[PDB]
Amino acid sequence: PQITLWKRPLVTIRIGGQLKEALLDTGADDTVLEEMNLPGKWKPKMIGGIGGFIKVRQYDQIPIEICGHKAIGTVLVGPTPVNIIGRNLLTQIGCTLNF
Amino acid sequence: PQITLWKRPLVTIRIGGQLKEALLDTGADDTVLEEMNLPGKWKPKMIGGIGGFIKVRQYDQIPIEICGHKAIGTVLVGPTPVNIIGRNLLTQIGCTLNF
Ligand SMILES: CC[C@H](C)CN(C[C@@H](O)[C@H](Cc1ccccc1)NC(=O)O[C@H]1CO[C@H]2OCC[C@H]21)S(=O)(=O)c1ccc2c(c1)OCO2
Repeated sequence: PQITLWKRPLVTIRIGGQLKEALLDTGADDTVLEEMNLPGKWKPKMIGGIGGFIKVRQYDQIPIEICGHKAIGTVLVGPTPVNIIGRNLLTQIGCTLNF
Repeated sequence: PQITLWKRPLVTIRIGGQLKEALLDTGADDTVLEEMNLPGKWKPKMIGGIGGFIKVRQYDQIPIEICGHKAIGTVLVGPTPVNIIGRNLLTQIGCTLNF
């Protein structure tokens, strides 16, 4: 597909067995999802943005489907205001910026 | 160009006659640049990111050339971790996401 940027590039993703709306975010190195009680082992991490840092839980090798395209990789879970699909998964679903 | 996302999508911009490196950030509504001087009136504004809210200076109708493509629009100056080009200017240069 082609997604214009007149509005926030929000798409439907599936992780665990929840459907969520998430931003396709070229400015995000990593994928950061809103607080959810995901099973499995995790490691603590801090990530920084506008305003400062938040504490997140890093889970590895988590399958996520992004608009019907399969991906699997690291997801960070924490008190973000929005679900963010970062470059780690965007490359996996074949996503490019074009102008 | 077509820009893949295995690396951060950093580009050279020209603003106020100066060259800077900035991040094409589809997850950003607004364009936010690190502390710098720009001419003309600005107004105090606050914006929120992943880590909380910051104070910025809002400059309106500012020319910026992004990777050779002209935009003229709102630029926010403040304590962002990195220069970010957001959707207000990405739309002007005809940037879309494609997968
Ligand atoms: C360091 C470069 C960016 C500022 C990083 N941010 C991704 C942004 O796309 C972020 C994504 C975002 C979007 C909404 C809320 C919070 C975060 N947008 C953002 O802060 O935009 C602000 C400017 O425009 C405004 O519109 C949206 C918020 C404002 S981030 O969310 O803090 C972020 C995401 C994944 C990360 C990360 C930081 O560090 C490692 O992995």
